[PDB]
Amino acid sequence: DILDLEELREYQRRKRTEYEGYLKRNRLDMGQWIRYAQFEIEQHDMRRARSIFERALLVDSSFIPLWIRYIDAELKVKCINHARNLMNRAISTLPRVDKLWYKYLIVEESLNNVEIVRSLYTKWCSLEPGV
RNA sequence: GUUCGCGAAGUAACCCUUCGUGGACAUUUGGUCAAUUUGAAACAAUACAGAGAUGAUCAGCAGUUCCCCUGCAUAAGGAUGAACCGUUUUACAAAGAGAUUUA
Ligand SMILES: [Mg+2]
Ligand SMILES: [Mg+2]
Ligand SMILES: [Mg+2]
Repeated sequence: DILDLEELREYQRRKRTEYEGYLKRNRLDMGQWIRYAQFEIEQHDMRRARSIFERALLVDSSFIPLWIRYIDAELKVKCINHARNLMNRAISTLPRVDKLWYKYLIVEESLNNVEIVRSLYTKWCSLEPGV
């Protein structure tokens, strides 16, 4: 299969042309955006992955699992701060959904960092969310 | 080059000519751009074939696209214009049962 950089290169170009064709015809079919992001991670190239998600959000922001996976895409590379900024834009974009708040929480508990989860629940309570 | 005027010389008798000088008249074009190979036409020819819905042979309208072509066109054609026909795993839990480890 692959020999050197140049063969990997053509194996990328071919995929990108193909997929972004299939995204070019359907702006929808979110699973396609997901899968294509996943490929983009397996190429160990993040920057493109970040973009590809961002665009995937500008298509639809009300589909959470793309939020989530665009978190875990930042964490599984063991880079946190992006998985923070993403969370500020997330809960601020969707206060009414729970899974964002809970996930940002757990991210701050497995880091043990309390000052956050204090101030955090201070907000997430202060909005009269529910029981 | 014209004209007004002055001075000088000559002709002269207030002029005809020549020289010098003052003044006025007339007053800023064009370039996005160099002259054939190396700052960009597109077809044709060769080879490979040789027309969507079906079991098969055809009429067709659409729909999406960071594809357009012909047409004056908001008409209508261009294979129903072409491309589409593919790759596909996580909001994830609850109850029960066996093996392993530990307070
Ligand atoms: Mg037509
Ligand atoms: Mg036909
Ligand atoms: Mg058509």
